[PDB]
This record gives sequence, structure tokens and C-alpha cells, in this order.
Amino acid sequence: AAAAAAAAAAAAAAAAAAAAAAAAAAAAAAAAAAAAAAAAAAAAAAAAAAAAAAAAAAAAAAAAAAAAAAAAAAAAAAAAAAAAAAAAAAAAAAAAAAAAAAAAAAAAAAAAAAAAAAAAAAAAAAAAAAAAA
RNA sequence: UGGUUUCGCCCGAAGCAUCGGAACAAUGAUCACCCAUGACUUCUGUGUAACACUAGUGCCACAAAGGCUUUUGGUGGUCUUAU
Repeated sequence: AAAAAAAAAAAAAAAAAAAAAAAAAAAAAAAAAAAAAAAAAAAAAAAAAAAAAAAAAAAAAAAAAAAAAAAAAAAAAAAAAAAAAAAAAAAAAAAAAAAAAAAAAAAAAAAAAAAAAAAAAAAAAAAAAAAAA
């Protein structure tokens, strides 16, 4: 149905992906939520980031968070100075958050990598912490 | 005896801005960059829909991206002197 592109509201997405079920379902919920979120990533606000963070912790995987990472890329969030200064925050499991932070530095680095006078060293440190260095 | 007042020189606290001037600091200007973007395309790549067919794909269509008319606010330093 979602591939037929039917509306999945924000709270709808939270309640939907809120699925503790049989095995091998966390990554399925992850790809579903990444399909639904690649539009806006549960970020129609900036305090919707708490909802999205419970969503990331429910995806409970570095690989799931990386699916959401490429989804954020396919989302192409806004670009303001302070926007990226506050949107370069990353700290998670070091198995595909590696790919996530590296791909974020890559998308921003195709032109003018993050160099907010702190955010560059911050991206380096968070990358090494997520195993992206 | 000290005083007063006056003049001449010697020193020159704060200060007057002039200049002196060169050399920092801030805009103008140079070429490229914190970096998307206005452009859209060749595929290239990439997450997705629609639809017959092989066990999944020409189109769908943002975007991760190179490279484009460029501009652009400012970035970063860049200029030379203009102030």
C-alpha cells in the first residue's frame, strides 16, 4: 500500500513502526520507516526530532540507522549555516553509523565539507567513534 | 625677609588633531570556496512507482554527483591602493 503511495501520517508512522514481533522484523520496520521517512524523516518540525530519535532507537541498529541515513540523503534536508551546524550531530552504534556519518560528510563534502570552525573536528571525532576513520 | 607680578631660556604630564606613515582592521575589489542553486541534462547513481515476466524491469525522478550558464551571500584569503 505504501508503494501505492497511501498517506502514512507522522503519528501513524510512530505507532506503525512501533512493532515488537517475530524475528527478522526490526530491519523490515527499518526499511518501511525509511521509505516513509525519506520524505521528511519525522522532522516536519525540529522538536519532531524527539519522535524521530525514538524512531531511530526503535530501529535499534546501526544498519537501520544507515538506511535512514541514505533516506535523509534522498530527503535532501534544508541547507542553512546554523542548520547544518546543528544537523551534524551523530553518535550511535559503530557498525553502519560509520557509513552514515561518512555519507553525511560526503554529501556535504561534494562541495564545502562541514567546517563550522568546530564541526570539522567534530565530524572527524564522531566518524572515528562510529568507525569512520 | 619672603611675597607679588613680568620677561628670557632649559626641561615636556595629560592633551589638541595634522601629519608622518606604514602597517594592522574594515569595506571595496581578485580567484576560488563555508556550498547550494537558479538552470537538467549525457549517463551515473539511486530510492521508487508500474507493470508482465523472469524470477523484476523501460520509465519514475530525487539527488549523491560531475560539470555546466553562471550568480551568490559570504567564505577565505586574496589584492593595490581607495578610504
